[PDB]
Amino acid sequence: HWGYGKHNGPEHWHKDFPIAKGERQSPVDIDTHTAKYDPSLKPLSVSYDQATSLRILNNGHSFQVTFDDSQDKAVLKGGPLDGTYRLLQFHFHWGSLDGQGSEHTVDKKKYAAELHLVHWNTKYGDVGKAVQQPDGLAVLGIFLKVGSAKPGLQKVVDVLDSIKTEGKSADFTNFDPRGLLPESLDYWTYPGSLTTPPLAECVTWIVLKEPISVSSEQVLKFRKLNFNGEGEPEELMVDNWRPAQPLKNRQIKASFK
Ligand SMILES: Cc1cc(NC(=O)Nc2cc(S(N)(=O)=O)cc([N+](=O)[O-])c2O)ccc1F
Ligand SMILES: [Zn+2]
Repeated sequence: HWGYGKHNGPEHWHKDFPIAKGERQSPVDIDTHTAKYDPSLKPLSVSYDQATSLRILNNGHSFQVTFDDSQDKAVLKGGPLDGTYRLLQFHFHWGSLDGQGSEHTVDKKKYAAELHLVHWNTKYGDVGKAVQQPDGLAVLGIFLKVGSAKPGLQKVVDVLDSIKTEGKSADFTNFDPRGLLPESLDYWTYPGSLTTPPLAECVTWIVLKEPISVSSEQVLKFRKLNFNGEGEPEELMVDNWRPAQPLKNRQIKASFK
């Protein structure tokens, strides 16, 4: 089906998923001079000390680490959110060159990659119900810039050889997602959508201001993954990002002056 290619990429998605042309699509460009400081926003509360990672898998568009979401073990709350959201998975978007790869942009600046931690609202009981609701999901977005290595990322980097091709997975227990956070939790927030099909408009986006640094050797290993399955022609998994969409009738809010 869909992908990031010339013949099946984001400009084609509306044919199968007409909400692609909807009123609250993501990602967007964050224009820092038009964002509104909102003093009523609360600090984010990230409680990941009890997180239980399970598996790591190549799904043909990205790779994801999945977590046990059967209890409140790793939760996100506060900020613009009402209620408790459980961590389900995280994944990345990255580019073929260091000057591209993020989905959100800041004053039109692209970062080398973007990390998405996907959480769902526990009032809805299961994630399938949550994606049907306007406040069903909260995705925490973190920008990656190339510089010094991020020690907390290396354990992800070292297992990617074992999930090179579409459909491969591997046990990936005891991974602590706190190692992927920047120092500051200052953020922008806006109502948006999933950035992959089905592009459901169910996401409160929380995009952190401070990027994390990763080394050139770390991001190079992202670029060695494959879109294709084993035994097919090799296409490198790169540029798996959706370009910015129209903001339309939305306000981006900032948690900081
Ligand atoms: C109908 C339905 C869809 C989903 N899909 C989903 O949650 N996440 C997902 C999100 C993004 S993103 N960029 O929107 O956060 C990127 C990737 N990916 O690229 O692998 C993902 O696999 C989950 C439950 C559900 F019932
Ligand atoms: Zn994503």
